[PDB]
Amino acid sequence: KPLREIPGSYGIPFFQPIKDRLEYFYGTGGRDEYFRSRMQKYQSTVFRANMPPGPFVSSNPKVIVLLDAKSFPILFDVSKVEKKDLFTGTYMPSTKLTGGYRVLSYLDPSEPRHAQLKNLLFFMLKNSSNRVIPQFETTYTELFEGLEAELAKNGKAAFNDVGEQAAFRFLGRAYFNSNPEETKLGTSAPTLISSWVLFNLAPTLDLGLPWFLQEPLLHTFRLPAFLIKSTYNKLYDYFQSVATPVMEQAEKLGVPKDEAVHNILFAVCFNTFGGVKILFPNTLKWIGLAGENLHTQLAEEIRGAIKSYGDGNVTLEAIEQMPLTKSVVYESLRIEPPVPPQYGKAKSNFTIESHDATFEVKKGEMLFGYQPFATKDPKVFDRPEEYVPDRFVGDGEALLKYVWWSNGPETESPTVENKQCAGKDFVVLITRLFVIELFRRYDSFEIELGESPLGAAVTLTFLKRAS
Ligand code: HEM
Repeated sequence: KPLREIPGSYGIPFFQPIKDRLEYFYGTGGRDEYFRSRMQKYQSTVFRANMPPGPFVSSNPKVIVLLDAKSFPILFDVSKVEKKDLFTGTYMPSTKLTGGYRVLSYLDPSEPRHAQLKNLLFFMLKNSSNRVIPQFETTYTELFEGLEAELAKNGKAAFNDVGEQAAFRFLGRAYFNSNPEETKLGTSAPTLISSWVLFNLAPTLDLGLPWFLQEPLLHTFRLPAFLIKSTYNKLYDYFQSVATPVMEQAEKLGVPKDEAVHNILFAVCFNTFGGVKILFPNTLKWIGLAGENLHTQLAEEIRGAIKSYGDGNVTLEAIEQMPLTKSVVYESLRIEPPVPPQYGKAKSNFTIESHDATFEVKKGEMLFGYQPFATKDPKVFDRPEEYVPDRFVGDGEALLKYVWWSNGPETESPTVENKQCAGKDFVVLITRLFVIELFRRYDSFEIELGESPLGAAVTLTFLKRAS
């Protein structure tokens, strides 16, 4: 792995980053092709490039792109990369969109608030551990029934929307033992959230609209924050009134209730809901396309495990007896990371290596990793583009080191020192719970795919119940 200069060019200072983003958003093949073509052009998995949003929302679009399993890990090393205000890349949404505060996700570990706020969330998680499984069953059973009816009535049932409502209803129940639907919020939370998220991420979001529409009004200037305050406040009122026990733990940690509510709202709506809104449909899709053989093997493992080690109910002890289910969730997180982009700013001069070279990174340079390419490295995973259910079973566990959906090796856990997802254990558990409730109720099912900015819109067409 001989030392080499990083290939790639940032081009003319204002012209290039705009041209590059047009390619990124409208070029044939999408952002995937954007990265694959440069890879081919430079015969390298590491190269220089501009990234959106460009020219007005961002004052520095320059980055070093990482696409292989060997160089990517640098993004985890907080001793070498700073993780300040780069949660969303080369720009940061306005803090007016977050109560005037810089919430946890944007804080570098060297910031006192990072440890405080993260500990606050660890509290919120731990403090709900006994509601997770019970509330999940209740919430998702509701969802499934609803889907069965809709299906029985129209032959087809869209999953996304109603799944989002379930996700949010589930979170209020688990996190705060509250049903958001039994409040002013009704079933509109998924809509209020998406709306608020649009304002934050518009600069880098592809809504599938014509460039002559997206460029002038989504990709050049930040959207006026005052327009979304009405919406934001509705969410704020909910959390402020139902997160009392967490808000108090905050003050004990040294954080005012105000700043607590804003951070809580963010973690639940942005971090959690945002990730689940994507993770679940994707998991449902991969499973659905796996075939009947897998459906039977899963239904079989899960039911037997529940009955033999759960005594009729779902319990941690039982989940531990479902090796295929565990692998199935891990494969879904590997093949299609819910949140693909991770950034890191070099705190000093150091070197990194890809599979065939070494590169010098100079202090201040922005490192960027497109996870989907990194976790599909053929030199790590055989048949990387295929969904292999038992990939992580038995000896497969030796690879968990490479599943990076949480912005860290799956084998590691979030700490106040690192920037790994604070709810890592929670999402893996609730995802396993999703698969579980799915195969207790059904033996098999079929789906059809649509198109959207979430990747794939899933629609259920058949539901063979257990009975
Ligand atoms: C499947 C759903 C989820 C996915 C895919 C996901 C993904 C991620 C990723 C990729 C990061 C790293 C961002 C970066 O610095 O570049 C992150 C950070 C974080 N996530 Fe999640 N997350 C999920 C659910 C949750 C949940 C449910 C919580 C709630 C407690 C949570 C809390 C956090 C926090 C607090 C951070 C920042 C931690 C820090 O500042 O060190 N996440 N998440």
